[PDB]
Amino acid sequence: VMKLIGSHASPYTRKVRVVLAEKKIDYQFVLEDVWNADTQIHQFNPLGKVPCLVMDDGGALFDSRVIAEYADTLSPVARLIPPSGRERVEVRCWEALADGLLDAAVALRVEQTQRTPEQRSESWITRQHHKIDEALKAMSRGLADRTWCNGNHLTLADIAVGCALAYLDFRQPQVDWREQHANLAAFYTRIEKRPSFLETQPQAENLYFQSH
Amino acid sequence: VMKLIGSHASPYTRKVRVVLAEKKIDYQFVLEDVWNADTQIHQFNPLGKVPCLVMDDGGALFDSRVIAEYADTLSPVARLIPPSGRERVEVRCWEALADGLLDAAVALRVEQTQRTPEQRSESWITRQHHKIDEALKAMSRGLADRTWCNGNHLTLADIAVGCALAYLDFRQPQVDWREQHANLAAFYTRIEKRPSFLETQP
Ligand SMILES: N[C@@H](CCC(=O)N[C@@H](CS)C(=O)NCC(=O)O)C(=O)O
Ligand SMILES: N[C@@H](CCC(=O)N[C@@H](CS)C(=O)NCC(=O)O)C(=O)O
Repeated sequence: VMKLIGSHASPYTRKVRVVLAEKKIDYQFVLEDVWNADTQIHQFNPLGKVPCLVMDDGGALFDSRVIAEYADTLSPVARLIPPSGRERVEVRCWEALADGLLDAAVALRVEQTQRTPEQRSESWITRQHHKIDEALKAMSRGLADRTWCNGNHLTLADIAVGCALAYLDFRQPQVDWREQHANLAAFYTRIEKRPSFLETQPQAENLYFQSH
Repeated sequence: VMKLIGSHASPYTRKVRVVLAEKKIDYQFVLEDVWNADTQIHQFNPLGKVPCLVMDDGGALFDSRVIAEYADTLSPVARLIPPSGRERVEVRCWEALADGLLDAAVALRVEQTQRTPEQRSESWITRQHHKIDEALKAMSRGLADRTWCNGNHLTLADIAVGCALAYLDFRQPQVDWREQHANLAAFYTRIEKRPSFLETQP
């Protein structure tokens, strides 16, 4: 059984976990804190980042885009990445847009946890918030009046966007993306109820589902 | 004619330019300084980053991985990304490894240019250097005694690795990766002679 190294908070890890659930691929979720000085992540991912997927023979796969792509090939349940042409490139670009929103939001989390108050840069903070604001505008423009980001069914584009919006709710709740973008609010209401999203909420890090 | 927005220094841009040269795809290179406060990059890329490809219809594509993949489908010259199977995943992972080395090296550049001396973190700098060191080790182990990263022909894996090693020469010239990794030194001596690399130096 493959092992996915990650954390409950990590939105790149969540993207992979959602893909694995949609694809009905069995895996073992292995919790790791990459920010701990005693982390073992570099024994598996040379970049020291999560998610990292480890196979039965010890082979390791990264990053989240590579893992998600690989996972779509492992099962016939759903087709999360179109095989070719225009729809595929669109789905890949949507994933990059969502991942870039995540890159900016995660940069903000790093500015909080990895810098002392005296080291923090207001210009860097502004820059990342500008990226989030503009990424949200593009997501709203791209989705328009449609049910899904691309074509007529859930793809990796929707999964990625869903994880990004959820990550804003979790770490950046002051960004009122729902008020700014009605179509994203509606989109998220539709995607958040999927079992794959319900089972992978970052808020599950607080151990709530271990209570009797 | 498609426009590629980027800079000469940007290694993610260079990866795309080498791909476009290898695919013999015609394009116009448009220079932009994304770090400048008055940059216009957000008109085309919501993420405010380069590279960004603007097609004839006005459609914008990003990031470098997406652009490289799209470019491979546009032209029948070379086969940079395998169609399926183990070979494709291997090539995608090689690109991620090289892009991750870039991410760390670019973070080190950003630490110096976007932060004042009082804002810089030595623990963060150490962390990014550790990633570069470990990425180089993984690239050396992955390549072993082979000529190409994957299969027996030029792929996006070779291109991405070449761009990463060259970016270390450019911005981290004190990192003596050749001494530590003879196979990467030999690899780079081969790849830097390709016209695609010769014409895209930072
Ligand atoms: N490009 C990566 C990004 C992964 C990433 O930055 N993950 C964070 C945790 S959410 C991390 O492991 N950072 C640790 C570090 O950079 O040292 C992906 O898409 O998987
Ligand atoms: N994931 C992107 C990274 C691109 C990137 O971060 N490029 C740098 C220039 S080398 C940039 O535009 N940084 C500007 C910013 O983050 O504001 C890719 O692979 O193309």
